[PDB]
Amino acid sequence: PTVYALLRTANEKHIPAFYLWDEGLMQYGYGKQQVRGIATTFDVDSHIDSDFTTQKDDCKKFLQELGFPVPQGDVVFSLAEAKEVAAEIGYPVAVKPVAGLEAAYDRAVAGIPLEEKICIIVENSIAGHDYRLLCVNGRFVAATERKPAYVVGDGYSTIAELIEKENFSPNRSDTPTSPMGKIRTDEAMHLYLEEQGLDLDSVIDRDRTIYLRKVANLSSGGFSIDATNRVHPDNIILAQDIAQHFRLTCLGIDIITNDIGRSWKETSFGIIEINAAPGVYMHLKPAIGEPVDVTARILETFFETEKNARIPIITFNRVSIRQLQKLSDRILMSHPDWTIGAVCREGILINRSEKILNRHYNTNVLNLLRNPKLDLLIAEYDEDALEAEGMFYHGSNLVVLEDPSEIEMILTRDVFSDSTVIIKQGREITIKRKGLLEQYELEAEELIEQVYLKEIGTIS
Amino acid sequence: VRINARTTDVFDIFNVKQYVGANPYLNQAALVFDFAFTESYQPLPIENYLAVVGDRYPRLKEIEYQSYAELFASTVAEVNKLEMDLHLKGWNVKPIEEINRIAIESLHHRTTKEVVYCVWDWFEFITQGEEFDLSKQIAILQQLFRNSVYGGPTVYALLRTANEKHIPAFYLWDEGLMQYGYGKQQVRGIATTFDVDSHIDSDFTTQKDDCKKFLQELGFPVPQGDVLAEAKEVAAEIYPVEAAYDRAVEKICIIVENSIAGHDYRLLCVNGRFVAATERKPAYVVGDGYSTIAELIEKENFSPNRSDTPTSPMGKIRTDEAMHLYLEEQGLDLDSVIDRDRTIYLRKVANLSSGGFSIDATNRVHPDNIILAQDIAQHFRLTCLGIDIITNDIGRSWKETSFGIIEINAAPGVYMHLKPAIGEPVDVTARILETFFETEKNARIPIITFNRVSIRQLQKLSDRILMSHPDWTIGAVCREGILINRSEKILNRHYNTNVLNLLRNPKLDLLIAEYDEDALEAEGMFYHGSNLVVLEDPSEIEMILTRDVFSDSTVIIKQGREITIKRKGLLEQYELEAEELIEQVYLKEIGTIS
Amino acid sequence: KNARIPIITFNRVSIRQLQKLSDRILMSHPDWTIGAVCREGILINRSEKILNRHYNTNVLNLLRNPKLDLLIAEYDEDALEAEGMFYHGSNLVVLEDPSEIEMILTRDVFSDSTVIIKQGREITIKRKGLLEQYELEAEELIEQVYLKEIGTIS
Repeated sequence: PTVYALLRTANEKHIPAFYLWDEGLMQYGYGKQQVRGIATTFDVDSHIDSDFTTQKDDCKKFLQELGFPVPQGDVVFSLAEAKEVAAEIGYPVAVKPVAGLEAAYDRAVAGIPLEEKICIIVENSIAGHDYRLLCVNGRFVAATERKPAYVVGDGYSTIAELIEKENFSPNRSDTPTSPMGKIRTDEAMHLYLEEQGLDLDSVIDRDRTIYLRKVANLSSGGFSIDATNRVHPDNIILAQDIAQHFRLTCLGIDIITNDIGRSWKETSFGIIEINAAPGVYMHLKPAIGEPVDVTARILETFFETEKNARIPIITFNRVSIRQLQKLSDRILMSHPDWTIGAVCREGILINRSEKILNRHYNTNVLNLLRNPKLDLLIAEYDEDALEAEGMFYHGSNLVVLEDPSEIEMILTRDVFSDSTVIIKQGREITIKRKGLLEQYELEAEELIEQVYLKEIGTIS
Repeated sequence: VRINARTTDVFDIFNVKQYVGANPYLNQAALVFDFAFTESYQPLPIENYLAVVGDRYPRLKEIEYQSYAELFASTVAEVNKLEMDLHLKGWNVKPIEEINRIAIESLHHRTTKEVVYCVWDWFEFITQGEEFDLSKQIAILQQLFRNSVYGGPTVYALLRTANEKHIPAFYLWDEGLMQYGYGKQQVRGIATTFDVDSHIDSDFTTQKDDCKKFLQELGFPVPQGDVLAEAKEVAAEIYPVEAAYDRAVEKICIIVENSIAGHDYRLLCVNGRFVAATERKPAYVVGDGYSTIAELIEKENFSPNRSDTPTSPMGKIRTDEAMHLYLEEQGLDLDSVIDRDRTIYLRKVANLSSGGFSIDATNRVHPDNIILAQDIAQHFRLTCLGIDIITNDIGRSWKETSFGIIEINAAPGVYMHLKPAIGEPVDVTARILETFFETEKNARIPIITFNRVSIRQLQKLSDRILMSHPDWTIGAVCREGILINRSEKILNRHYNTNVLNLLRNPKLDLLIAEYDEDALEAEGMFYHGSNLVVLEDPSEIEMILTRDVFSDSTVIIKQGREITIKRKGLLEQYELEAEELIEQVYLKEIGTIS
Repeated sequence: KNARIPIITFNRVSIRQLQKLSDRILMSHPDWTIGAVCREGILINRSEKILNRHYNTNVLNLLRNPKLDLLIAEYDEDALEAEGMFYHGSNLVVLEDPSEIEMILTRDVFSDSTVIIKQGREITIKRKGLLEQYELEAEELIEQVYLKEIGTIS
């Protein structure tokens, strides 16, 4: 769901993109403008910070030192009492637990301690809602409120029958197009239905509404609503301050508060956790509200225009290694600090050196477009290569043809408005440059090298 | 208490305090105490003390000591190095009233406290009793230091290099990292990992087989195996090298069709360049006395296998013989004897822990292998890369010799290249630090220090500065507020943590701070140096702020109506024309544009 | 970007402030020609011209000039309710105690423009997507805030 949105946005902006097997990554730029990543994690994201995000009870102290509103509780390995803290701190109004009065206190399943030792913290931030904030490149972008399911019916109906009737509603029908989904049940529903309702036997007296699960689950018939335009400036500044401290591209923040329209210094406010690789699908296709294009922001972080994602390319249809060495040496005289890559049917060279040629063609060109230091590509595509699989890149800045056949002429189809084309047939030379055409004849004992050695100056 | 202190002891020490950064007594962080006499008994003359303390270290007799306090301070300073040539050398004594206040430079405070206690106990035994065993305590102290946050070979090497290069560095708790800069020019990391290393490359480097496929598809020499039913050279048969195999039986890497060799080498790459290489050699045992058993080995254990000393060629030789089978393949009893027949090798896998050693091989590698390593390096966004190879001979090209690549590691230990058993040392931390910083100039930001100031003056000054550079970020802190540019933030109860929070900010361009007498006496400071100092009615203490300046600095002092300005050690003095504020003095002296 | 020039938008301003602003701009680009229009008069650089009865034709006359390099315009509530703006988008927006209607002046901006809003003693600034907010000193003027933001148009 998130990969395809990035692919569509890239296609709209004319940015290359291709998949790298044996690594499970996607690449966007060609030679040294490249960016590799998967979903919303990219290669510029740091290791230390991403690791530190997952360590709870240490982000809490870090956010508490520079004064930010966080709950007031502590870790527990006694799994016994230490109920002193429940009081050291105000009272256990509803002090909650989890890992990863003093009676239904941890008697509520005791959190079913699942592995060595961890539980409780305060719950003073028992203000009502759940909000998600997204930051890209340290700037506030989009916000969303999470809301769980509800039912509304009467005596004439039963919980299960009404749930089945609503599950057949056209808006909730299960398709990729529909935002919502099929309503499902689980142990949490039964756990929450002990207060006043009955398991599939209650009789709903009037319009009084039920919420079913407490914590919303977007897969199990929960939904979300857009809230981007109703956020106070103070909360925005707080989010920016939090997000400027990490070396990550996208950051997600979970907030619980009473009213999102008033300052955090006037109401009940609480920061729950921070996430490193957030899912951004809920912001693109909300249940009710307007969509926000976040993938455009993500891509504009790296590439301002299409020219910022390409390198110069030269393509032949028949060439030899000695000519390649001559051309590379001539180019290096004006740009001594570049890195040039050349490939043909006889060998592959990287700046006056010889490498090993792969058995399968069309893979050496892929290896040259993955090198993160390349500045210029020189490639050859004869008729057999074009009939086997086709070209690998798109467009070129210089095309040189020497006695082409019927198929090879297709190499002139994909060019820009500023490229140069050279064709030689017998003793006749045809040149197209900036939309202007020229034609003349060579003398005897002449070579085609002298024609393009002077034209090579334009790629600079 | 001193568990042993009892009955009598001439001397007494009390009131220990810890100072971070510059303090009234010493320039660096220090530990401070107060020394006195009990006066109940008369201590021995200095003649006896000296010679006894003048033995273990001849450097003590170099300088005169005068009173007892200087002798005690010098003794503590010399013992503090723990016989490891640490860069800690600093002490000071000041006589106040009848007492003497002594401060000594420290990096780990607990270690220095223990050193002081031990020296006091040694001193007190020079009369009553007359005996001591310092060697039993020094080992304990060394282990305690090595088990600390600051204790570590790579960590301390980086600390020493930073101190030599004059680069600030301090430890960040909560997170648990180390920082080497101020504001925008900063870098954080632990050991050899840094914050500019990619999250994807590190995870990829641990996949083993996928790295093998990736390296193979670029034309590199790697083993050709594939990763029981059939599956045992069904068609895995090339140069084959079943009951024995099954009883002998890492993740099913079946494998080694192509070649094999003996010698294992490790290459280290920093910032896509080649620096240093090392050969690993296992333990061997020989010499004429007959049944080596644990003998020629615990005689070998005699001249430098001084495992105990943390500075020694190599440790000791221990067994856990699991390679007994190995030797059993060669055929000998654990216990029988031989003479001058070969070398024998206790462990097949060279484990530098139990007896294996390291040999320098930097200046005898073929340039072709250097090119190959550099080409492999420049495909990941890491800063330090380690490559393991198996070669028949490292001195020739890899095309004409058997060669192989087995492992690539992202966080290599660089201790081997610093302290080789045989060969010359090679410095690797200097390259690491030169990767990020070039001089000491580009690791610091402009800092302004005040003596007493309020919020409104700070806002006026920050606005005045912003009129010149509109895009900067400016941080200001005082006794009742903290500001970024023009906005207000929350103030922490512990005063010194606010400066830390401001220095952790990755966008700061300029710092403005104020230190009064109470804060300066409680905890010294957090930063070192200044670019502009302003004093208004300074006290006796609140002038030590002039000791830490650079050659190009500006100092302004206002004493009564008199004003004094010092620029590059040029003094100009004036008197106030009338009742005027000091802000007019420095509002026109903003010359940090450079 | 080859078909546009920089534009600055106010909602209330006088001829005394326009001359100071243009004079400040001319110190770094001595050879430019700048045009400013408001309800009290119309200026080219430092000189005075004739003002038309129909307000929206002055902007057209300025945009037809074959030498202009920068435009400064004011659009209050009555002008917006009469016929609407004449150009599209702006690079810098200044608002001082705006109404309900005038807030729409912040709707059509680019991704690197600057917006300044003043309400009472409160100043709010948005710059390159980053927000900032603070308070004045009960004696300062708005001119001290935007005089240092003119570096972006350059």
